[PDB]
Amino acid sequence: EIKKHEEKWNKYYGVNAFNLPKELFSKVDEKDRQKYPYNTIGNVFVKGQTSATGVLIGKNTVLTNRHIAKFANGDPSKVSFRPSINTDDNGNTETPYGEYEVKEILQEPFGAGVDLALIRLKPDQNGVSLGDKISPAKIGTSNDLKDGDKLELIGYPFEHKVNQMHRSEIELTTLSRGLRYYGFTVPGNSGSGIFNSNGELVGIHSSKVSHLDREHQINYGVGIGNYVKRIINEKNE
Repeated sequence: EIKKHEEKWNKYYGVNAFNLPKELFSKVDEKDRQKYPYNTIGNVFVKGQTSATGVLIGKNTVLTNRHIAKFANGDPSKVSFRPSINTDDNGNTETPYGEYEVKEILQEPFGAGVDLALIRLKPDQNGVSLGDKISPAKIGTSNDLKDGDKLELIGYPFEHKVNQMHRSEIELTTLSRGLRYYGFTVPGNSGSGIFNSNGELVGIHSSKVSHLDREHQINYGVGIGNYVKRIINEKNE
C-alpha cells in the first residue's frame, strides 16, 4: 500500500502542475471569485516573510495557520490581508475590496500544536469592515467527514502562480489521525479553506506531513472539530 499511495500521490505530483487536469487543480476565474465561497478567500501577506492564504470567518476575523502568523512575530503591522487579490499573468494587480490592515494577531488560540491562528482586521479608512462587504464563510464541522470524501481546497498557491486564487480537489484519507488528504498544494496554500459541497468551511489546509512511512507524505489540514469550533465561537468578531 506504499505502492498504492505512491501511485495516487504521483497523480498530483508526477507531472508539472500546469499539466494537471482541471478537475484536480484550476485557476478560479473572475466570475467565480466574486461568488461565495471563493470571495471569502484572501492572501495573508507578511511582507518579506511569507505569502499564504486565509479565510474570512467573521466580520473582522480571518482564520489562517499558526505557522503563517508566526512570521509576524506578534506584530500586527507586519501582516496584511488581501481578499480576492488577483495579479494577472501580465502584472496587473487588483484588490477589489482593498488591502486590510491587522489590528491583532492571536497566534495560537487553539494551542501551539494546532496550526491555526486568528487575525483580527481593522476596518477600512471609512470604517467598513471586510465582513460587511463580504459575507464571512459559513462554519461547518469536520465531525461527519469520512475517508474517501471529496472536498474543495481554495487558496493562493504562491509558488505556482503569484496572487492567483486556485481550487484543488482533495480526497480525504486515514482520518483516525487528523484531516489528511490527497491533493495538489504548495506552501502558499497554507491557510486555504476546505469547503464541502454545501459551501461550509470544514477545515483549513496546513502543510504536508509524513505518511505511512518516514519516506512518504500526505497533505494535512486542521478540521473544524468540536474544539476548534468552540474557540472560534469564543473569539470570533
